[PDB]
Amino acid sequence: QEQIIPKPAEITLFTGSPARLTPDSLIITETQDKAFLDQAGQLQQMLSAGTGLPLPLKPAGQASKKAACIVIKKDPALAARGEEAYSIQSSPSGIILSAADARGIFYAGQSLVQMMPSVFHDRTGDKSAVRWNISETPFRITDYPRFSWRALMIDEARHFFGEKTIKQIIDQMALLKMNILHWHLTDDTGWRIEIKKYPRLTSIGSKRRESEIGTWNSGKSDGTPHEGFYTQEQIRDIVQYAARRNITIVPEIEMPGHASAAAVAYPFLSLKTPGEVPTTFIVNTAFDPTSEKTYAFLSDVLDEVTAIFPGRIIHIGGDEVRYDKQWKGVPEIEEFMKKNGMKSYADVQMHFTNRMSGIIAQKGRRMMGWNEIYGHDVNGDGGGKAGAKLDTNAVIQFWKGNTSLAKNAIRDGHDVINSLHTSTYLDYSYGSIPLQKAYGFEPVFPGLEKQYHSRVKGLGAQVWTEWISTPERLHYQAFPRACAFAEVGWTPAGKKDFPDFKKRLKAYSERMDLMGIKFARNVISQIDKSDFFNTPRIGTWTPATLTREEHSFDVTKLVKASGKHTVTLLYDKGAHAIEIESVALYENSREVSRDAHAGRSGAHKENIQYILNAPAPRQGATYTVKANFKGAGGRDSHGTVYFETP
Ligand SMILES: C[As](C)(=O)[O-]
Repeated sequence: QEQIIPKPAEITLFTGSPARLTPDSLIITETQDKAFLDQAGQLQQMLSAGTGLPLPLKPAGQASKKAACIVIKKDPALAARGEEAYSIQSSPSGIILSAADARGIFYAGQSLVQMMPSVFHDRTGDKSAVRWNISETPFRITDYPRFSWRALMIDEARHFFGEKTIKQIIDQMALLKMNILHWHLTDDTGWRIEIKKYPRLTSIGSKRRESEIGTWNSGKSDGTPHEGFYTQEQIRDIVQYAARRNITIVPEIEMPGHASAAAVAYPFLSLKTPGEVPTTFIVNTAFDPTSEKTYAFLSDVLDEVTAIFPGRIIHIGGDEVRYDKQWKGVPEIEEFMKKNGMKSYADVQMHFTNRMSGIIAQKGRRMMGWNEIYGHDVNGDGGGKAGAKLDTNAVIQFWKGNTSLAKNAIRDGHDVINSLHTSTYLDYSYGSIPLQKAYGFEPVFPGLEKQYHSRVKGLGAQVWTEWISTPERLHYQAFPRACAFAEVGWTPAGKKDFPDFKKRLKAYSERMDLMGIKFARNVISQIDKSDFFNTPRIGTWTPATLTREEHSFDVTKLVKASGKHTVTLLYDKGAHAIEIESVALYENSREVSRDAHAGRSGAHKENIQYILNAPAPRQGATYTVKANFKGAGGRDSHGTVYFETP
């Protein structure tokens, strides 16, 4: 009966009273595995800070009959479900958290939090009277992620936010069980990682004079300098902070496009280096792919990135190389292509990509990039198609194009993360990508044969920050759609349930409030038409039926037990809404229940749901829903009447 996001894989509920943590509760580890013992450490720290309860770490053994304890077990039975899987068994006897790997224990604790009162997150107030119940009944949860790659990307190149903000984001990701922080740290307007060998990357590339505002080509600027970067010490700190919360950081060093800041720092890197770090978001500089100094410089940068980022994957971008504006007609390019037998500029980038792929593999890492690296024309910049094949080991993040191109790459052996930008770009508005569209996202590309599904490792949702300058606006854009993507990445496809997710989002938004996340507040539509796809329809209204105020719909077959039934009068189309006065339930020819409140069902839906109390059914009787409504200012109105049971 709890509201964890993401919805877990398997839950079984039992009757009775729930487990409750009290001042007498203990945290007991029935294993001496150091990784499990560590998770007990921060679980204790985290739980006690939130609840105010002592929760002492006590030796494997005697718990008190006075209070349920938390018992941590290492159980290999969930090994086949992967290193993030866990189990929870909760009753007044005890709260058992089990996992094959220590990482599952951390996720078990995040689930535990979401089954307790949201006041847990409150930084103030007296909590000594809170009842720290674990949900409302005993239960057993077995949980594991559907996808191994559940990523959130934060663009700090366009606007820098810094350590405090990124850790607040990491906190949200952890609570939602998202496990990849994709860190977009370089681009045309900013370079945010200090490189010791090349100090100008930050001394120059991390500064710009002003920022375009509003939108692309707005003609508006803020006239305010913007600067900032991370030191290697700060990165090491954030890496550890995120890793303790089950998150691997994937750094992105943009190349060969999106490279203005790097070029202004060291102008030999580009054949068309700008005069200063761009102040608008429409300048896209490309590295020089024909020069040896380019690859040597980039390899040096990746050495220092390798040293401070432990993750196996290094993202090198590759998107949106403006071939026609950067390389076409340049003598270095044209001679290099003739010298190498290349017929198109996509051959140039493919040569760059495959050389960067080997440089990355020699450092013990694996490259990832946006799907332009696959070598097909994605943006229509005169690039053509690449004749040589992309390195099979390269990971592709698919953001743009017909998904048959993604499936081609998969069938060529590539692992693929689905980031189709018409669903996953959180910088877009809520009209462009509604909450419902984020939740409806399916990372497995349609029409991909089952034998290839294991190549789809997961998804990533992107917070690009051209138009985001404060943490509060970052939250407005990222949340709550990031909550939907967390569920897409974790919950089994067959357990997804958008109306249930919307209800759960209400409690989760209390946590976001107490945690300081300024999420968008009027974006959850209380009623979406798709919510009723599997709900009995008992009638319609048309212009013809709007000649009368009273309307009767048979529900005799649907009244099978006592209890509440919700009637929804849901506008479909037409110039006019209906105005609803009351809805009633009749047994035979006599009223047995009425909900009289004013409703209006049109483009806007105001109180269109009516609750009827059915008696235990009388055998042999009929039941009829009678609804009083009329056209609002006219009779051009079409709608559907739905009848829901408990
Ligand atoms: C053009 As973009 C994906 O860097 O906002």
